[PDB]
Amino acid sequence: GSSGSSGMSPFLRIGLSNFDCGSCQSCQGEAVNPYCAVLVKEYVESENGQMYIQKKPTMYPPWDSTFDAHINKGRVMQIIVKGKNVDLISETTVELYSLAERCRKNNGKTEIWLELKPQGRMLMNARYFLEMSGPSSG
Repeated sequence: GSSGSSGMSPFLRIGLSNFDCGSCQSCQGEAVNPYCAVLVKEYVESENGQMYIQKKPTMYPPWDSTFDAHINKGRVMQIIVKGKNVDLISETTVELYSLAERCRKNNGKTEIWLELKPQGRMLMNARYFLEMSGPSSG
């Protein structure tokens, strides 16, 4: 209702749920305990051109839950599904900066369906939020 731009860094709250890895066999009852890796890079350009360095280490968000994300500028997010007896299940590209904008377009939060390749798919619900006090890039 009441907007305001005093000087706070807004953060994004993305939540992943209903992950489908294309079931093939339904004759077993074990827990692989898989986990997705959320890589966070930064936007930077050198004399060579444009590049992306992973300042933040690998992240491990919960399952079927929502996690908080830091917003700076041209930030990106990489979701890679990992597990056991496997080297790579799938991957997908996502924007941390642009996403923050898409949400607003939906008068709050926007619903996007990620497309993991070569196989796999999930729902990405990013919500808009505002902080009270955060760091400042000088």
